[PDB]
Amino acid sequence: SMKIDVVTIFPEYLQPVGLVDVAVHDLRRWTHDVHKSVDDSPYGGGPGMVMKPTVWGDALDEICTSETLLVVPTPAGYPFTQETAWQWSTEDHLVIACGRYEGIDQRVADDAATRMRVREVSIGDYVLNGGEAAALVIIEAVLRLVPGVASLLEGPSYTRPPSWRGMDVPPVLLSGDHAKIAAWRAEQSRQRTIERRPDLLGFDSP
Amino acid sequence: SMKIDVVTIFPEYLQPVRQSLPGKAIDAGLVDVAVHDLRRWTHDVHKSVDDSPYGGGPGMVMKPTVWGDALDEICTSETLLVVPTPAGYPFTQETAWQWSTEDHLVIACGRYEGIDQRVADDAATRMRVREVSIGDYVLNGGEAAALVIIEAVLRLVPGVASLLEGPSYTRPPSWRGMDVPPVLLSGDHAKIAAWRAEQSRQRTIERRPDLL
Ligand SMILES: Nc1cc(-c2ccc3ccn(Cc4ccc(CN5CCCCC5)cc4)c3c2)n[nH]1
Ligand SMILES: Nc1cc(-c2ccc3ccn(Cc4ccc(CN5CCCCC5)cc4)c3c2)n[nH]1
Repeated sequence: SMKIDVVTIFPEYLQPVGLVDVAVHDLRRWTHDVHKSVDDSPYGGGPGMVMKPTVWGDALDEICTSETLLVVPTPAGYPFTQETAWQWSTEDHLVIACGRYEGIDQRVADDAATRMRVREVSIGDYVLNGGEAAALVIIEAVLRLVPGVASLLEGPSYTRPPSWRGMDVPPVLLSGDHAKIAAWRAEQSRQRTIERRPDLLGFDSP
Repeated sequence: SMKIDVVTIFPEYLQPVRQSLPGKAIDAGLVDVAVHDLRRWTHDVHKSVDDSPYGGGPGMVMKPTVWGDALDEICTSETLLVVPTPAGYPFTQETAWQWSTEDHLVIACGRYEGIDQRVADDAATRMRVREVSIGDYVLNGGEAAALVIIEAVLRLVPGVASLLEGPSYTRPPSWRGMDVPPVLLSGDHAKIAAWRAEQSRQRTIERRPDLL
């Protein structure tokens, strides 16, 4: 049993989303002007626009409680990893605040943290157009761990036919020897890990 | 100009990002994103795309025969074939920049427990293949990764660094007892730049020490 509220200026984006309820809210619902303005130019200068804290404050006041875990996707966040997904999988209430433009006024998260637990997180070292794709990633990774639903890369998998275009499934996998298969898979995992993610085994990255 | 083809058993998953393309980029022939249902290339009445893994284990593996036909039809020799996987090379902003100059990306989205390895191995004998991961967590399939990759790449296509970025602020100058840092209102633009650099350094130390 988990409730996830997603707040966004693009609710349509979240369409790809009884053990869990997922609600999507249009941030602009909490505006008061006819222009429904949620952004403004940054103090101190710079390109693009920043989301005003006022509208966010009103939205989160309505949706959050002191028990809420507020998740704020940002390229400057703490890394979201499998460990994080396991941790959040046992939470009662996630609220995901999706930014657009060049991000959200820092006081939204700072103020919220006086009232609830707040987690500014990055899903990877690349820049998205906004938090919505990150919300989908976080929701996917967490929900598959929810009850009722390691440091190595997985090796290759195969299925029928045993030969295809002159490419054979590795013979050990057809041998029925559970121990030999286990050993081979363990070796494949470690070789793939040293090739693709040597950092996971404590070596320098390329 | 770039064409992106996405192959998936859940084509509706990619409907958001297709819609989110500005008409001007499409009209200019700058970008085209097409989404294909993998089951179009199935061989049997049951439209089977998955089968049990050799060597045993849980879950199912996607059939090479179906994928082989799909990629045969969709790919050319100039294609960059992108295969999301939790066991992939890391997709980063450097990767996004590189792929932003490609003419044709094909993204093969797996489900179940992944795709028979011979699909990528065979494809790699006549095109460039990139098995990539978007982060150290496990998704249910490649579609969310495709969304991420498409967004990260396309925002680098015109008209479609070492440290973490610091905090941003806008009006009002005071909100819930919190003032915007006075330096940002100082009109001392060299000082502002130095303040922002220190915020960046501090945030990187706190959140991502690995980057230093
Ligand atoms: N892991 C991850 C999370 C996100 C994410 C999350 C939320 C929002 C809200 C808006 N954006 C787009 C954006 C954010 C910041 C900038 C400023 N920028 C700093 C980095 C270099 C370029 C200049 C520009 C555009 C977001 C991006 N991307 N990747
Ligand atoms: N960066 C990233 C990309 C993906 C991604 C991409 C494509 C597919 C296709 C299917 N899945 C789901 C899946 C794959 C493998 C396993 C088994 N595996 C063995 C032990 C270790 C834990 C997992 C389980 C489920 C995919 C997942 N997730 N995260």
